[PDB]
Amino acid sequence: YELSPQLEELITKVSKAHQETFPSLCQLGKYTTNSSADHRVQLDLGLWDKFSELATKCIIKIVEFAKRLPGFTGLSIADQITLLKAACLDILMLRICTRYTPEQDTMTFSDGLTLNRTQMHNAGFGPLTDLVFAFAGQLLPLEMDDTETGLLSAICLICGDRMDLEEPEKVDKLQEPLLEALRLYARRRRPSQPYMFPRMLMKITDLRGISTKGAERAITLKMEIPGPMPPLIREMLE
Ligand SMILES: O=C(O)c1ccc2cc(-c3ccc(O)c([C@]45C[C@H]6C[C@H](C[C@H](C6)C4)C5)c3)ccc2c1
Repeated sequence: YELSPQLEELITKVSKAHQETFPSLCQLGKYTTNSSADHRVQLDLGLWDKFSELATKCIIKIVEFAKRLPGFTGLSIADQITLLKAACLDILMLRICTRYTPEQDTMTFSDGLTLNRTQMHNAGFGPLTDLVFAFAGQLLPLEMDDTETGLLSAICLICGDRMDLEEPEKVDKLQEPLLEALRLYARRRRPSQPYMFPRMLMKITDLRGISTKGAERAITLKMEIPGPMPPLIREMLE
């Protein structure tokens, strides 16, 4: 016993918020491009234009997802912004990792655009490509479903340990039921895999590491593009 209708409602609210701001790989009509498909180059300007537009669109969806999380809009507008700026890269990574097709070694974006590893390199990832693909491959054995990805994204976002929070205690209190919800959900879905909940939480460390490497890549990439990065990407990286 000790089940809670409030905790069940939180699981569904978070899963739906994620699913409604992020299509599943199976619901997308994949399409390709022949742009710099067979050889790595410093930067393909055509691919960067399409990729950075897809990144802007996903940052907007991440903000929509956040505003749907119970209690998020109850935090001060400064803390809402602080939390989004701090976790957006972590969430973009979790999201693109669910869009990895190992057989074809491709990533699929929300309009269905499917890029191979060389194309992901040429679109802007550059020296970060292989690490991102390695991260996606190591997330695959966890076999997380949409609810679990949604809950883990909400846990990364609602984090009281981010710098410059006005009400970190309030953020910590809001994160507590998200952790309870993920543990309850994960254990009930796969009771024969009790290590799944701590494996998901331990992934946050490598997710932060790959986000730090993302920020490092934005520095060098800036020197390669002809103009400034899209404004919402700049909001994320400041
Ligand atoms: O359509 C989608 O469903 C979708 C999902 C996940 C995404 C994830 C990224 C995404 C994920 C991790 C990243 O490190 C980045 C970058 C960080 C900085 C340095 C590079 C150029 C840009 C600045 C973007 C790489 C973008 C980009 C676009 C994405 C689009």
